[PDB]
Amino acid sequence: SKARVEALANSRHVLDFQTAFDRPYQFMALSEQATIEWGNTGDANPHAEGGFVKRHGDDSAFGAYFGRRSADFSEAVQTVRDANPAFADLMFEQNGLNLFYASKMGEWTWGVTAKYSNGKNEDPTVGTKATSAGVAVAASNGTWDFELVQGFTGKSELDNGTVTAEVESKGLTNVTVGYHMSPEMEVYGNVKMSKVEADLNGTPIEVETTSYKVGMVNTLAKSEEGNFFYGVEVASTKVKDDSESLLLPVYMGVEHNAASWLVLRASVAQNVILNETKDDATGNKTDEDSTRMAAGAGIKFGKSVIDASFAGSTTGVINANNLFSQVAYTYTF
Amino acid sequence: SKARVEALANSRHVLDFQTAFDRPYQFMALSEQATIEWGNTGDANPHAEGGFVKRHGDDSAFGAYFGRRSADFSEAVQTVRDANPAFADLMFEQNGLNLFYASKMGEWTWGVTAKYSNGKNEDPTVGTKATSAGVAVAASNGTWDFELVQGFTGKSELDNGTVTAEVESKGLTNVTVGYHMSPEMEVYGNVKMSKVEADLNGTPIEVETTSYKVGMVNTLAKSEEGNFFYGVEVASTKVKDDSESLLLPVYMGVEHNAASWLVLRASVAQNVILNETKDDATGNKTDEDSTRMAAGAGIKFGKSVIDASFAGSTTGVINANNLFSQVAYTYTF
Amino acid sequence: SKARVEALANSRHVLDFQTAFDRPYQFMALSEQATIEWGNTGDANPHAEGGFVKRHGDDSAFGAYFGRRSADFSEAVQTVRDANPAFADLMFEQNGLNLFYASKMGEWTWGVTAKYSNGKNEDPTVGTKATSAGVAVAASNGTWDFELVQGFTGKSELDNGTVTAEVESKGLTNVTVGYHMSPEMEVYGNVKMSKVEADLNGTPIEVETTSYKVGMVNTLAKSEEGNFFYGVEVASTKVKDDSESLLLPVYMGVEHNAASWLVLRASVAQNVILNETKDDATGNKTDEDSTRMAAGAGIKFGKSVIDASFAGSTTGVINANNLFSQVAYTYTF
Amino acid sequence: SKARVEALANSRHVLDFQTAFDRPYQFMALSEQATIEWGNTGDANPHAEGGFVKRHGDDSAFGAYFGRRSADFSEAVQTVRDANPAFADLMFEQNGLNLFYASKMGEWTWGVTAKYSNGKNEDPTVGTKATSAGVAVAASNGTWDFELVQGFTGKSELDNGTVTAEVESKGLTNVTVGYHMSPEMEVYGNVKMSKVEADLNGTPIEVETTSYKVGMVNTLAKSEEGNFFYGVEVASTKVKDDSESLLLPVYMGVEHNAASWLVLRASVAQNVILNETKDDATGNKTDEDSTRMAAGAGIKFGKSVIDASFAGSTTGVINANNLFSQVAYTYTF
Amino acid sequence: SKARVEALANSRHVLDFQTAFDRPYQFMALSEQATIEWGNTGDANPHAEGGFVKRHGDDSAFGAYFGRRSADFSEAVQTVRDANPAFADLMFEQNGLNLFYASKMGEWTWGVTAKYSNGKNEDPTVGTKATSAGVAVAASNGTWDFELVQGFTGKSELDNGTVTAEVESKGLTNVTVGYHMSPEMEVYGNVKMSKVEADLNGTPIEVETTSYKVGMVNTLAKSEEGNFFYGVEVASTKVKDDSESLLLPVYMGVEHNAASWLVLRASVAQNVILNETKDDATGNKTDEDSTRMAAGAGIKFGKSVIDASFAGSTTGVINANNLFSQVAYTYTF
Ligand SMILES: CCCCCCCCO[C@@H]1O[C@H](CO)[C@@H](O)[C@H](O)[C@H]1O
Ligand SMILES: CCCCCCCCO[C@@H]1O[C@H](CO)[C@@H](O)[C@H](O)[C@H]1O
Ligand SMILES: CCCCCCCCO[C@@H]1O[C@H](CO)[C@@H](O)[C@H](O)[C@H]1O
Ligand SMILES: CCCCCCCCO[C@@H]1O[C@H](CO)[C@@H](O)[C@H](O)[C@H]1O
Ligand SMILES: CCCCCCCCCCCCCCCC(=O)O
Ligand SMILES: CCCCCCCCCCCCCCCC(=O)O
Ligand SMILES: CCCCCCCCCCCCCCCC(=O)O
Ligand SMILES: CCCCCCCCCCCCCCCC(=O)O
Ligand SMILES: CCCCCCCCCCCCCCCC(=O)O
Ligand SMILES: CCCCCCCC
Ligand SMILES: CCCCCCCC
Ligand SMILES: CCCCCCCC
Ligand SMILES: CCCCCCCC
Ligand SMILES: CCCCCCCC
Ligand SMILES: CCCCCCCC
Ligand SMILES: CCCCCCCC
Ligand SMILES: CCCCCCCC
Ligand SMILES: CCCCCCCC
Ligand SMILES: CCCCCCCC
Repeated sequence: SKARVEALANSRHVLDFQTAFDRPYQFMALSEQATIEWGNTGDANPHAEGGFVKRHGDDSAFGAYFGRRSADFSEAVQTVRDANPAFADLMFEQNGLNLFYASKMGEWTWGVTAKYSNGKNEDPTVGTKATSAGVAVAASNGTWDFELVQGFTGKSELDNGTVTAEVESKGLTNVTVGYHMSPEMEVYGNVKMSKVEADLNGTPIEVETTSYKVGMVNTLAKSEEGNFFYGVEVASTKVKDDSESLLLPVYMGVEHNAASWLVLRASVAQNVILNETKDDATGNKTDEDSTRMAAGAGIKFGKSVIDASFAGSTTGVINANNLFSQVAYTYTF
Repeated sequence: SKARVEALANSRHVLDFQTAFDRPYQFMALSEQATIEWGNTGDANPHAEGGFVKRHGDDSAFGAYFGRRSADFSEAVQTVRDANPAFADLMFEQNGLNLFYASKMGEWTWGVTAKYSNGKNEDPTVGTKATSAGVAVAASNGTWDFELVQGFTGKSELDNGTVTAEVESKGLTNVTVGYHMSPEMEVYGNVKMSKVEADLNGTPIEVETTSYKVGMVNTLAKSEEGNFFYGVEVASTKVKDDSESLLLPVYMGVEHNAASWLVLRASVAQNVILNETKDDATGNKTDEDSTRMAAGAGIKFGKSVIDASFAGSTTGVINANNLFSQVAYTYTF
Repeated sequence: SKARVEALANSRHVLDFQTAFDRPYQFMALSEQATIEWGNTGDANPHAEGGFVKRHGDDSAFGAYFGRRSADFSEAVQTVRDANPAFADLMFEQNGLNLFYASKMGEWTWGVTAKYSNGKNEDPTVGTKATSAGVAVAASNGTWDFELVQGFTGKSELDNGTVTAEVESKGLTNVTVGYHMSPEMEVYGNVKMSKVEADLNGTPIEVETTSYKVGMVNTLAKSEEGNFFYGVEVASTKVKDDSESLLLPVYMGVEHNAASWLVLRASVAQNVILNETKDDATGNKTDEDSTRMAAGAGIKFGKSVIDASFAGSTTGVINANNLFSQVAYTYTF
Repeated sequence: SKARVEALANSRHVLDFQTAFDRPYQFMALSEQATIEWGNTGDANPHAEGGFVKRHGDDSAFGAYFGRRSADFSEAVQTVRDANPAFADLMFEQNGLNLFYASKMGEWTWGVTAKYSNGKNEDPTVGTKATSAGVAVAASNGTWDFELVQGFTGKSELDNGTVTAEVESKGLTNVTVGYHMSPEMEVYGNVKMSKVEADLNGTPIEVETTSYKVGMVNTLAKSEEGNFFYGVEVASTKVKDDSESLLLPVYMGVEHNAASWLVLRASVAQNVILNETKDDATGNKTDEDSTRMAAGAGIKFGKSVIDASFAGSTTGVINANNLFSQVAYTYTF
Repeated sequence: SKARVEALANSRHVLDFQTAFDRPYQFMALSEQATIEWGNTGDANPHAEGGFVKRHGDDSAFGAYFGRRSADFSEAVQTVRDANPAFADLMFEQNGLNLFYASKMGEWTWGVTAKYSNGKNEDPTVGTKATSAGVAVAASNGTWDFELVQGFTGKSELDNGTVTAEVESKGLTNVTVGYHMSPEMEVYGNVKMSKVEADLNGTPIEVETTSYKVGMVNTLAKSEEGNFFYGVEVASTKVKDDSESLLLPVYMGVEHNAASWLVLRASVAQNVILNETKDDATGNKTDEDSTRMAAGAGIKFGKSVIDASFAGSTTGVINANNLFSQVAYTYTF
């Protein structure tokens, strides 16, 4: 679930339905299961999602998933929307669909995820259309992880007889390699590039981001009760003619099976030493407080698990108005 | 209960007091029971409802229910009311009454549900009259379902000193055939034709709707624990000289006995590939997000069960203000 | 408790401290107990109340009770108060007092309940005075029930230097006879007449109401777990030179011992076929939706029991701002 | 705790840290304990309080307590504060301190409580000073209770350079004698005389109240489950040249050990027959509804007990916004 | 955790991750653990914090901690911020880092805590820079405690082209000596000295504070369940040419293992006899109510512990809006 992965800091050691989309060999290690992210239709946060992963014989898995929206796509569209209130109708991805398949052939597991979305409102006063398509291919043997995420299409446009807007992807590539020395240690490198082009009612805009990350994650000698982990990552991010950040996030956390009905999840992070963002023009530096934490739970009823975030975590409260948020339901067959 | 059927995506595999009305042979399969939908008198959502089903012989069942309102009826009345604040007194069905009977004679079980409602307010500053009457007849032998739902009468009129308005069913027919190749699989076909004439203070309105549906719902090999299910339905709807939609809803869900006191219910759906509503005049297409989900619980105290929806399901939360809504109570003798 | 009798639809099969006032032989059948209705002093809904019933020998019972207000009295007083904001201080009964006694001679149990109240505020800007006095006499042998409720005095008057109002009872009789063919069935009939004169700042008013009720109540074989009941009653009410009503309420409900700590209560009722009120002046008829339900609970700690209503029953909701209302506390010795 | 004594209607039969201050022989009967009344610093209701009682030999006890304020002192200061917003800074007792000591010398237990308070704000725009001092001496032998409570100093004054105010005790004496015919019955009498003077920016005021109470309280035979009790008291109060009241409070209640973790407490009272207050000037009588109840719990964890009032009692609700108020914590060593 | 230390009156008898920073030998006595203080990034209260302590051989411990902010530093910044809204951006410490180490050398355990922080916003409209560095050195043999906390750097400054502001530490020294006659008694003394200089847009300011404290703290002979404690301390504080105070805080509390899943924490305090603050200029004295209390809880799931304050402690309530605040999560390996 999203709440689980978030409380676990999105760390690379985590195995989850939600991390498998972009690491599809993981679909082969997951238990057959159905999961539903609670939320609403349309422009809603959380947005309703859900799907399943099934085993097909001994050496492969497959499944489908409804409603998943790309982080990059939704960010771009929201930036346009926030630019001018006339762009309020610019679409997020409509009816997102994922298909995925994984197979273990001897010592290597490989997998593939396909992403497609498409929709339109041809009402003249709205006049919107959006499409996306992409793929993730990956393989692993326990020691080596190879992950490739490639966007094919990402476009959203608006034209209502008053204004016009559009935003489009001119390339999305995410490549990751991981090396696991032992079941407790992993090191990883990652390179990401996206090009986005927008036209807001005449005015063109471009954004090009390139980011390099090198990191390591450690876990403890496997406990039957507590997965404790810690990590360090160096992250270099260049927005063309905008800015450049060099960040050293240090993080740590735990997933603890605290009771027959309860999993507790918590983690904390801070950028240690390296926290600067520099302006390409002025060279002025922003270097501000970055300490952050996360907390959530799982309520276990055997095959049924209700995951959530502690809604009060950012304010330090557990109280009946601030209990669970980002709820998901997972049934493991 | 309503909340249970809704958390299970209204799938045809469900057997429930609330699914029995329009599939009256089901009344012969339910355990003798009394059920009450929490709510209020009058123009309230939820509206108070309640009834029972009792075994007559070893091969028949019968009972009565109070307060059921037709969905078609309430939609028509509410559309009219939304037309203009002058029509805010247009009545919904008053004092709904249902009687139903079911008998297993051979390998064929058959059943009948009669619905009637009638009310009026003759205060001159109000002056309103509403009536409805309908039947449902059905039979099944486990392999084949035949269900017919017939509207005989539906009329609501408003005549005060200032404005008039009326709305009236000119025919409501609903026919379903189902085939069960096994206990796990059903295919079903459904045809629905309805015509509605209304008068909004002189101006006349006419809406005619025909829909064709073909679908399949599968359940896993029956276990004492977790009823998982998925279905595919293709649905053509034609509103005369108005619009045409062709939708392919896909859904899955689970009913799990999570604890001796706890039933958990969840489901997710999306229109896959086919999601278009075309406007008749312009030919403009609407193709927008369809993802939706549902979550509910049953709290179990032996013969008493309290059913509910997770009120926070559309916003992803569970907390003191968003725990249980659409509550119902059922006593199984 | 009030919430218990309300959740059990006020049915005549109920034995409760709260149904005994107007059926005083019941005080012989109750267990020695002290009950308290949570509320406030003064013009508060709910109003603080409470009393006890104690055994004297094996053949008599007696007790006293504080705070009880007559339904008819408060209805009268509220009608006046609503007539105009200047009658806003017209009093309800002040410091209600009830005393009661019951004795079982041979096969007959008889009892009497005395009600008296009296209060005044002689502040010149308030200037109010209210008094009431009445009695209940009843006998029963298990098969026949004879109940007389007689009002002696009921007056409430207000005179500040600005306006005057007074309401006064000119007669209040209630006679009920019940017949029990078995412990599972009861038929009964009831005549009630009441006359009330009021003066609102000069305008005189008279209301005279006469009602006849014949009804039936059945329970299922006395069980040790679930007490299911249903009833039918036809009720004719005449308000002289105002209104006539003929109503056929049908109701049904359950009291279930759902756990060692929990009693669940629920009922639903509707006017079936007969639901008509006709203005005597115009002959205009009102015939509007009458479906209604009620839900409550008892939290059991051996000799302590906390009764309540599901505060969210009318909205279909159980959450943390809508849990228990109408709380009462009963200690059974 | 305050909530405990309050839920038991302040009955003379109760033994509690909070009743011992003015009945110091009780400090010898209490179990060594530490109690903390939850609250805030300053002009806060509830105000933080806390202290302890400790045994010395087998025949003596002593202890201290922080934060206690006199009801008469707070009544006086609040009345002045309410006379005029200019007097808003008039001080309640500051840093209240109690020392107490009890000893048993044969059949007689005796004890004394000393109360001191003192504080000032010499800021010229506040200019406040307040002081109090008093003693309680009492002795009991089981059959006979002698309690004397004597004020010594009671003064609060304000001089901010724009208005002056002061209020001052001219004598506070309160004498009680009780007789216990048995462990179940007590009759008691009480005389209280107080004289207060005040200056409200040059206007002088006096209040001499004198009161007589004779009462009786009964409990049932000692049972380790549910201590039931009732009482009646007649009380005559004369506020010299202002008002007179004659009041006959009748009350009953229960403390029930309802579970291993739960103590339930409830009581109801009403003035019966005698409920009159007469304004001395005009002779105008006020005689209004007096019914009132109270309810609380103890949550027990062996040596730890959290006491509270049911915050929803005056409105008859129990829900997660109206759960516990007037919380206190008590550790019995 | 902070809630734990606070509910325990911040007493010197408490051993906690939060009291070790300034008593680093304690890091040798703490069990290996990770802790997270729930909160947010940036100018937030509570502020996300967290870290760990780990053993390294049998005679040493080390670890690290993110997010901690000096109370003196935050006080200085906040006072400057309050002086003028033009200083709204004056930074608190950014990305606080703590490293600590401790070693048992025979009968002596010694430890060291290093604190460093640094951040900046070079946007010309913000123009802020902040830096801090400090050390704590301490050692103990179980009988003698020696603690030195020393501030090296402490500066925060703002220059946005419109206003300037800065605050700087010209010295921070904190020495404590403690003596333990037994495991139940401790006496201690403490001297603290600090000079802070500031410039608010050309207006200079200086604040030199010196304080002395001598205290005693006691616990009872160790139970396995209920740790009770009480202390007295006398504290003299002089702010050069501004103010002085002499205060005698007396206090008392308990940490009780109330259940396998619950720790209850409560204390209360008041300044007894000595409570005066003199204005150096006018010689005027302030001497106002000082009673205060604190209540918290630990929820225990074996190695996981969720600590909190009772959010409603200052108003005496436990309800669903006021349950737990200042939450922290601790995993003991
Ligand atoms: C417990 C002692 C830790 C000392 C760390 C000193 C490293 C200096 O690095 C600085 O880290 C901050 C963090 O953001 C940066 O802002 C500075 O530019 C660095 O020099
Ligand atoms: C990643 C799975 C690939 C599925 C691709 C299906 C191709 C077309 O998909 C549908 O196209 C229509 C056209 O509007 C959309 O409305 C549907 O939602 C799509 O599923
Ligand atoms: C399937 C049951 C049909 C039997 C009802 C026939 C006549 C009922 O008369 C009306 O009953 C309604 C309730 O639906 C009342 O509200 C009306 O007042 C009656 O006229
Ligand atoms: C339940 C019947 C018992 C009779 C009550 C005694 C009659 C006395 O009435 C009192 O009248 C005074 C005023 O004179 C009221 O203030 C009291 O509340 C009454 O009890
Ligand atoms: C509208 C322009 C914004 C940028 C859009 C980038 C392309 C988005 C499409 C994502 C496809 C790749 C995802 C692989 C599988 C998955 O993660 O679901
Ligand atoms: C105001 C009219 C609008 C159109 C509404 C037509 C529906 C009225 C007929 C009632 C249908 C009842 C079918 C019997 C079984 C059931 O209870 O569903
Ligand atoms: C304001 C005047 C309206 C008239 C109301 C009738 C007043 C009569 C009150 C006494 C009737 C109750 C006596 C029987 C015992 C009981 O029900 O407590
Ligand atoms: C402040 C203006 C006058 C108001 C009345 C003051 C009443 C006297 C206060 C002195 C304290 C008496 C309490 C001693 C009994 C005890 O030990 O609790
Ligand atoms: C800008 C305001 C100046 C405030 C001056 C006081 C802070 C300077 C010293 C930093 C704190 C060092 C604390 C060492 C041990 C610890 O508590 O972690
Ligand atoms: C198995 C857990 C025991 C009870 C824990 C309750 C936490 C609120
Ligand atoms: C069925 C074991 C206890 C479950 C408690 C869950 C409540 C959040
Ligand atoms: C089944 C052990 C106790 C569960 C406590 C649940 C508290 C929410
Ligand atoms: C009596 C077994 C536990 C039932 C718990 C229900 C609470 C929602
Ligand atoms: C016996 C387990 C019952 C737990 C109740 C859960 C409350 C929501
Ligand atoms: C199993 C002990 C009784 C539970 C009482 C709960 C009431 C809310
Ligand atoms: C199963 C023991 C009692 C559970 C009480 C549940 C009420 C929340
Ligand atoms: C193990 C503790 C018993 C239950 C305590 C419940 C308090 C609300
Ligand atoms: C029988 C164990 C305690 C039940 C506590 C329920 C509190 C709501
Ligand atoms: C598992 C023992 C009782 C738990 C009670 C929890 C109350 C919130």
